[PDB]
Amino acid sequence: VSKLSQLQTELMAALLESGLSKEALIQALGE
Amino acid sequence: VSKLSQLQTELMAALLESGLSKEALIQALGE
Amino acid sequence: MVSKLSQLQTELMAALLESGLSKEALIQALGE
Amino acid sequence: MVSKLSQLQTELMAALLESGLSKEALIQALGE
Repeated sequence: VSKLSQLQTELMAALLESGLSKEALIQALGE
Repeated sequence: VSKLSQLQTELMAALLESGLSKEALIQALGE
Repeated sequence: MVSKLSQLQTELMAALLESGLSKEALIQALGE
Repeated sequence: MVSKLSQLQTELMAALLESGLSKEALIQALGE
């Protein structure tokens, strides 16, 4: 999880910065 | 956005499959 | 034999390539 | 000059490398 957790976290941050919408997030939460 | 949207979507899907938690998602929603 | 981390790496690279990642970027990465 | 897509590509590659992406994986990607 270290490397995995770090990858997930940095990916999420980049995604948000790229403009990932609240709608995408909400959809993700429903999965 | 095509390529960008497609990248975001596929990245999210992979993230979820890797075990991205509800807690991470919720944190993301608060940003 | 394939961990969650490896699988995520694989999928991420695939998505990167599809998005148009260039050979140059790949070359630079190799130089790291 | 750097689009959101390019920037995301850059950050994703950086994160991939940090996670331990191998040279072999990079070689294979180049062969695509």
